[PDB]
Amino acid sequence: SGFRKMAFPSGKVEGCMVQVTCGTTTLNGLWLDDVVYCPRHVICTSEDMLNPNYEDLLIRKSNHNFLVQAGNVQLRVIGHSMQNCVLKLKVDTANPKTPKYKFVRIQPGQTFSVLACYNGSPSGVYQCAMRPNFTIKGSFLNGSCGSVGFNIDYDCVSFCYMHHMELPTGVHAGTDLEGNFYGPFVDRQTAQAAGTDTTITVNVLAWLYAAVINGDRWFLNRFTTTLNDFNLVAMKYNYEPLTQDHVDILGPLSAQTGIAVLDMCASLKELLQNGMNGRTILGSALLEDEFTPFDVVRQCSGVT
Amino acid sequence: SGFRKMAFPSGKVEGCMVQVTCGTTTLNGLWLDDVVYCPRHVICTSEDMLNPNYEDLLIRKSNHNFLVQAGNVQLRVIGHSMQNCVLKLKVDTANPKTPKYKFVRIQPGQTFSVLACYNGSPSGVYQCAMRPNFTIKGSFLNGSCGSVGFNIDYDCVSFCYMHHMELPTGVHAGTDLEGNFYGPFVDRQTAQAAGTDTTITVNVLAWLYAAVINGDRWFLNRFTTTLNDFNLVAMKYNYEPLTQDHVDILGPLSAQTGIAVLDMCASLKELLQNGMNGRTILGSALLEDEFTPFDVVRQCSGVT
Ligand SMILES: COC(=O)c1ccc(S(N)(=O)=O)cc1
Ligand SMILES: COC(=O)c1ccc(S(N)(=O)=O)cc1
Repeated sequence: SGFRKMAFPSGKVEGCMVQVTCGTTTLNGLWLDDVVYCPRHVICTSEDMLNPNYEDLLIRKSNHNFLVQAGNVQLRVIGHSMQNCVLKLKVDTANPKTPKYKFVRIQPGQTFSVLACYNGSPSGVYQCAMRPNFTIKGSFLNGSCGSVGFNIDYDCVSFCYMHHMELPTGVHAGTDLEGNFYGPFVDRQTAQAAGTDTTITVNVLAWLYAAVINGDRWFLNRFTTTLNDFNLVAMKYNYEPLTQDHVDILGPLSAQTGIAVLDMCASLKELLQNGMNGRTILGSALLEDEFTPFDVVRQCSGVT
Repeated sequence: SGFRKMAFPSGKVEGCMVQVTCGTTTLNGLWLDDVVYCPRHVICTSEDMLNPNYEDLLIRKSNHNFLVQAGNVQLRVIGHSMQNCVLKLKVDTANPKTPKYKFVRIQPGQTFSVLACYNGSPSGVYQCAMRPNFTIKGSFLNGSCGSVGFNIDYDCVSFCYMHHMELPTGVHAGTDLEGNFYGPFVDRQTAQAAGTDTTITVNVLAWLYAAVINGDRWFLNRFTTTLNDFNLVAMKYNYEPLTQDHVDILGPLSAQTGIAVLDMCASLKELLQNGMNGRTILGSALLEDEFTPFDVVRQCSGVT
């Protein structure tokens, strides 16, 4: 019992973290096999950052200009290329700690673990969600760029995020490991406003199921609702519309708890309309939306 | 920028996690050098658990009755002893992944990372606090016992917690790595009520500093207070009394932010008396008390 914002164990990812220095800029790189992946803004000089021409900047750069340090051993760089907003640095040595991995571009509302790193050294791990507006609410200081988001399925690390920038509003933007930004964000120092940060309805509902399972039931009501009635309320409260796919994904929590998805929807509706009235749910005074149905099932069943 | 409930990277601890089976009971063990540490309740049969005589139960047990599995390789057990509520199993092989470590018994209000494990396999990592009542609010299913709490200082893992039991109220109790319970808890299936769960005042104040640093300032007021005036308010709201030691420990946050500790105290007092009025602080609708001053400094400076 008990429910926690849990991250994946970070060990498999810790052994992939390196430091990349180009000129005077140091950030984090991810070493998988004989490739080190990092943000292409490593080639930027603080003054290039207004509108960098990365193609023009990269012409000036040779294999030997990319200093790759894995702990206190230097990697020989034998090739470099730009794929979208990441650099791939071919090194002469395959990372001996390369776990089984995949690159996956995640959907908004999906959750992952961030290993926040500085100079290729891990500082901490936390659980995040890709916000509906393709930002994440992270914890990233100067030098944290190249820190990666991942999921683990038994022994396979799915890399989904590389950290690139902080928006003027102090939310975070980044790419998948093919270097495509989540959202409309570009790797340049300019006005980038995020869109409306909507609540991930299916994740709130999953977290309400997690609460019921863990004994927090005060919010279960005598009401039900329909997908259309519910979504009228979602719309008003900047909640993502709920689909039958969402309902289906909640099926195992529904089944375990014997609370119909639409009944739980009706409990959420009352919570949105009436607030918490100074009560808490799983020690939170607001509706948590950074647990997926899969996260609830995983944590409420002991998957390793 | 951004502030997250961050855990230590868990890799150093992942390589210490083993499975311990005695009879039909399996739980987690911690392998450091040639010793595996686990809860002594591994020797209990579901029926011993009402009032086990661990000395009498342990007489029936031989080195070969303790099955220690590290991944899918078995460790030879060459000695066993009970220290308080843990078993130490001497094995014939030193863990080759033994990090630098210490056993430390933490103070209430102190924070640590839990690597939650099942059958010696890590499932997740989260950040906890030793509550003032010597419980932790964890996430532990059947088979999670022997999961450990730790801090990391550069390269040295300080082990502070081994998980032992869930109280009837679904909070968690456990020992240090010398097998002494935090609090008055015993490893037996009986009525164990925790005391009053007070709020860790110094940690709330640290988190208010973290908020100001990160741009969340709405709660900064025109008031100050005294240690004695403040503690009158703390007492009423089941907040731990604040001492000059607490004030001293907040000194660097005071200095960085230029907000006197007692002024921040006066902001907290108003928050306790007036509530949040539906506002949030670092995305929380209640006062967070599971960041220490050291955690705020660490996260707000990039320590690895
Ligand atoms: C490569 O440069 C960038 O990608 C970048 C973007 C945004 C900002 S910020 N915090 O001024 O908005 C700073 C740097
Ligand atoms: C070794 O046995 C125990 O330490 C123990 C303590 C408490 C409980 S519980 N959840 O019934 O209160 C169950 C088992």
